[PDB]
Amino acid sequence: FVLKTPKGTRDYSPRQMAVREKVFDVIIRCFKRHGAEVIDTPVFELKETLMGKSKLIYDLKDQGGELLSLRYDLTVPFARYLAMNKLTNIKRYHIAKVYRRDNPAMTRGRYREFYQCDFDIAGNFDPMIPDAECLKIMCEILSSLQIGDFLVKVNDRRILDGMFAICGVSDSKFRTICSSVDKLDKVSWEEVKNEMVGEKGLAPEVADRIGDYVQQHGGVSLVEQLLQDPKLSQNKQALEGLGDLKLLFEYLTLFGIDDKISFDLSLARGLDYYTGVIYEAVLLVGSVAAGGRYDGLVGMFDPKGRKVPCVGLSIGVERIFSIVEQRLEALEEKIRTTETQVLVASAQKKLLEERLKLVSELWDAGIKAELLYKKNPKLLNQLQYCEEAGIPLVAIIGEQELKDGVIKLRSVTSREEVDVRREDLVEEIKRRTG
Amino acid sequence: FVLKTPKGTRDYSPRQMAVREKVFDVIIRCFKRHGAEVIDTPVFELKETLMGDSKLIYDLKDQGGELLSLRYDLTVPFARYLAMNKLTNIKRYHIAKVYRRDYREFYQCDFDIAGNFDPMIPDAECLKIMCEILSSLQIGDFLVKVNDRRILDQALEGLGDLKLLFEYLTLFGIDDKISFDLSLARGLDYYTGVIYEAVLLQGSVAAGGRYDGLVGMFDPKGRKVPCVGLSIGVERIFSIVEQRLEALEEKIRTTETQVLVASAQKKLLEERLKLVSELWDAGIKAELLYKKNPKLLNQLQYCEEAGIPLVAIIGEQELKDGVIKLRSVTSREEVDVRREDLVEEIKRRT
Repeated sequence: FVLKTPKGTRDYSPRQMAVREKVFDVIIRCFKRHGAEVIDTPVFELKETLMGKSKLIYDLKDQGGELLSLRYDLTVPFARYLAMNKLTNIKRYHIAKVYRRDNPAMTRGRYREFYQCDFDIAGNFDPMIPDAECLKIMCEILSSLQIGDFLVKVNDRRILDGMFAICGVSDSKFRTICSSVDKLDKVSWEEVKNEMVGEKGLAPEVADRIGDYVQQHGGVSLVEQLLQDPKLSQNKQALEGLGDLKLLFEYLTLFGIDDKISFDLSLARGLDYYTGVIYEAVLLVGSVAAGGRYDGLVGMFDPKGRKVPCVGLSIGVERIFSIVEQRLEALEEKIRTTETQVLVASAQKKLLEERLKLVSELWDAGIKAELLYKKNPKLLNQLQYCEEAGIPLVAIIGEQELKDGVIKLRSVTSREEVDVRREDLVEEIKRRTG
Repeated sequence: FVLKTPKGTRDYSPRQMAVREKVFDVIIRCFKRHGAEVIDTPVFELKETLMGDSKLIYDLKDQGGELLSLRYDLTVPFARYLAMNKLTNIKRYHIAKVYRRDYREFYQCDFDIAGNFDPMIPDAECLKIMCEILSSLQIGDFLVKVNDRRILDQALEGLGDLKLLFEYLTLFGIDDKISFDLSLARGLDYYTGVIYEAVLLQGSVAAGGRYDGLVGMFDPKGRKVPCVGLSIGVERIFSIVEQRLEALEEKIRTTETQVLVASAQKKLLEERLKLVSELWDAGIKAELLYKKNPKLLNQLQYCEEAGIPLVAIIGEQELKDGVIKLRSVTSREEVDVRREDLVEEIKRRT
């Protein structure tokens, strides 16, 4: 029996937490800015509230009561939440850990306990207004994370269904083809079309009309050409998604995100799920944030079986975590794990108690202070501490520096001292720091 | 139906989160003031990790794999963490849910100093932090009863350890708001030194103590690590804070929206969408109703039942004069400002 965290899990270190924290803040400063409420749900649900999912699910023992299972997702509790409270409309974010008993990467990428960060807008509203706001939030959050330049790929579920019908894919073969054509952003058409014909058995004449569509991508100028596409122009499903997309584009221009988006017919994911728009944000590579509209899901716990038209986004905080901490190992830099702002020190040999008086004073003034938990600390060791923890200042008490009612404030980085009076010390610290 | 949150566990409504935020904010802002690091552990540990009243533990099935169990504690994982990274010195706070089977799923809020230091300076720190928080929470008044294990047993050093703790308490200004009690003994079998417990003056509000025996556990060399900590019963505190919030007539807001963008006339959705983004690009918590042609009364009612202090109205005659009408939901008085000053005008009133 080794001391270890269970297969697929991980402790968050003080360094990692410090990085994880600055990411969440930016993400939450944005959600709050859009007037979103927040809910929280328990870690486990009734074992069978989660039926109708892949059964890569942590199930608890019996141990007495009923059968239970750790949440593999945030949205099933969400749909349980809206039903247990009889809500037809809400705007929430929810940040918590989900549990999928899958095989942990060693390269890496995948964990069994990982953060999920979702934002949602449930309810019946005018067409694409809540759909357009979700894009604005991503681009706000991503741009504010300072992690490089990004693009948002956009597509509609109906344009997919219509395109595959008018091109001629069988419904039973419909969805391994989506799973295939979705690989276009990591691979090439040649290989897609090739993997394809070997595994599907589509007519090569079905594979290559798909290619004339899915290989295309661009802006609104594309959604207008696709309307002019004669065979698409008489597919009812394709015409809706195209309509809903032209409108969606018009709103983004008003948001000033018009160019940070690309309509990409190759995008085809989460089809158990999305019924309208589908979103995915990529860096400039890798999938960093997703989302879209899913109207037939949240209401699937309602008595009379009422739809709850819902749109929303998820953010790959786990991926963004890794990027930030390497962009802080890029400068090979100490991430500050504390917010300590002053260290009460002394060079003399019996002043321990006089320090304690000063720290509580600093504390009760709302200043983040600290002292070494020893009776006669040497000033050299005291300073290394600050240098290590990135503490900006040191407050040195001396006997003949106590006598005149003052305190020595030595800046750790500039090594410069200046005598400050007890009355002005806290003011000085609150100015030499934010 | 019979849609049910698992027995012993409840959800968190937007209003409940509001209290939770304000409470945790006070807690956290104090923990950082004392320069603490923060760690996190998995929600479960190995079954054997969580061994020595103790079959109160949530366990998982057989997976085909290991035998896991949910954390009944925040301190046993602290122990495992220290033995694993091999640390003899750390100061950390941890806010996380625990999973006792008996609520069943509830929050815990530990702050622990670990290491070899001169007498009862860290032990005094914890008490100062406890008083710092209970005061700032503003939940009435409180007292802290203090004790020592070794006294309850040799019963001469706890007398002297406590003798040495009180002057530090005096230097901090905490001497008064604590008390000595010999009956306070629980909990008492992982503890080795001081044992305290917070009590509100009108419960289990806050407790903890010193325990040098609970990190030498997993350490295979058996080298014990001294550790003093505390835990704040943040669940009871959650209820009291709102109970008092409700007793103050005041609305507990669930959002932080400061301005709603409205219009009384028709065909002005586009012009509204443009404006809110400007408010958003400036970091103002603004909002907009997802209607093509909403009515100005419905939006004003949305505001007063949310706590939004302001409304930004757009009309074609305001639209054209470079002017934007700003009405205050409460006083219902009106100003119109040029588009430029608006982003700053709003920040002024909030």
